[PDB]
Formats: sequence, C-alpha cells, structure tokens
Amino acid sequence: TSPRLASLFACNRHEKFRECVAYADESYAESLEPVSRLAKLGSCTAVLYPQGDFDRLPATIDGYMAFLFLDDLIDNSTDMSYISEITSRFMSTAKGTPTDDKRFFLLSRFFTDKRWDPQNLVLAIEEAQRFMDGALALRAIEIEERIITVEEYLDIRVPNTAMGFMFRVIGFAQPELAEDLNRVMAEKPDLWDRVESPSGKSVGIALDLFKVVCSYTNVVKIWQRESPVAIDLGEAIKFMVSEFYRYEKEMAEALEELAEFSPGLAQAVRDVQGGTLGWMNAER
Ligand SMILES: CC(C)=CCC/C(C)=C/CC/C(C)=C/CO
Repeated sequence: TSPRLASLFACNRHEKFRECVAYADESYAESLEPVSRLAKLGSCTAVLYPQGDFDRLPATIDGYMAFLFLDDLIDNSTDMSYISEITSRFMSTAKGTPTDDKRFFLLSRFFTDKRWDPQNLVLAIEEAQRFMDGALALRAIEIEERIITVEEYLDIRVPNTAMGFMFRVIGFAQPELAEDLNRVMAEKPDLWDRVESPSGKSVGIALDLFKVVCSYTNVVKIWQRESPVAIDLGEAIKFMVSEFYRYEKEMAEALEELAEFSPGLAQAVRDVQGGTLGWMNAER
C-alpha cells in the first residue's frame, strides 16, 4: 500500500559514499547504540550532499543520526510534558550548552563544530526551533483530536519535515555555498520561501504516505475528512500522490529563479530533494 514516488530531481551520489557508510557504522556503534536503521543514514547523507566536501560529511552524519534518534523519542511520545522536555533539551544542546548525555552528545558535536559559517549556524538553529515547534503543535493536535484542514496541516508540517533544515546544512556540507545561502536569506527571502515551501509540502506528503495509526496528523487521513465526497484510504492516497507531483512541479519552477541567483545552490537543493526521495523509495 502507498506507491513509489518518481521525483523530478535526480538522486546523485557522493564519490566517497562507501566511506560515508563505514563511518556511519563505526560512529553509531560507539556513540549511540548504548542508548539498526540509524547507521543507514550513512548512505543517506552521501546522496543528500553529492557535491559536498567529504571532510564535512562525517560531522553531518553524526548530526543527522542524533537528530533522527531524538525525533524518534518525540514522535513516539504520548504526552506534551515529555515532548517539551526533549525538545527544549534539543535546542539548548543546539545552542552549545555542554552535555555528557549520550542522548545529546552527537547532536552537540554537530552544532558546536567549529567549521560552521557563523550565519549558517544561526540559520540552522532557528530552523531546528521551527521543526520543534512544529512537532509540539502536531502532538497537541493529535492529543486534542482537533480536526484541521489539509492547508492548516501542511503549513505546520513544512518545518517539521526537516527539508528546510537540510537545506540550511547545505552551507555546512558544501561550504562554497555558505555565502550564497546567507545572501539569499538576507536579500531574497521570498524567492527562498517559494522553493522551500513546496519542498516541505511535497516531502511532508511523501512522509505521511510512506507510513500507511496517526489519525489527526497524517495528511491522508486529514484529506479523508476534508473531502467533499466520501473517500477511502486508497482514494485519499491517490489524490495526495497527485498533490506530491504538483508541489514538485511548483518547486522546480521556483528553482529556475533561484538558479539564476545561484546555480550552485539551486543544484544543491535539487540534490537534497532528489536524494531524499531516492532514499525513501530505495528503503521501499
Ligand atoms: C528525515 C527525512 C526528512 C527523511 C528521511 C531520511 C533523512 C533525510 C534523514 C536525515 C535528515 C534528518 C535531519 C532527519 C530528521 O528528521
């Protein structure tokens, strides 16, 4: 149930992907297993930053494993009090508060990595906060059993897909693009949002499709209630699949304007989106 999605964007692989896999394995064993899928974010960073600087990718691998680990505790949490404690610990860790807690150690290493461009780091922290606020809002909706529209959902969901976060990390993984990333955010935020918004919407749809019991915070179930005519799960999937292709077309059009501002940054965003989708499909 729920089909492969054919991204408009190529899935390209860093030359040193086999180094990425073996690093992901060793580092997971050492710093995370004491508290599986997580190491397979080795192969994944390799297809997110194919024109990245290999020397930046082990740090990125560690950051993403730690992020995936903690988000698993958040998404798998019943009550707001627990989720609030983890999210606030996440953000104080992203902001450099020291910790000797293996739930947070790899996260800390990534966010305190001295090679960050300083304004890229601030961008990354601010977007991580948007991700966390997104997760808190969605949990509260599921607990309240609040019926919201698809449109309300997707606007909340976009930061919580981590697409915008992975786009900010482009500046760390591919440091030749750090300056263009800062520039576009300071000078053309509207154009930037025309790219990132359909990206988060398409990938949020893809994510929700790929986990077909989360009834008020899955866009498939949400559209089931919103729909003007009764639809079953299979018909709701069909439509949201149609929506995924529509948002990707909107994103690609927006990337043509970004590309005249920065061809390099526009290509790196394409590669993040196409590697994300390539990997989700490949983990069939
Ligand atoms: C998590 C997403 C958007 C896709 C699955 C594979 C992936 C890109 C993992 C690493 C990125 C990350 C920061 C995950 C936090 O959700």
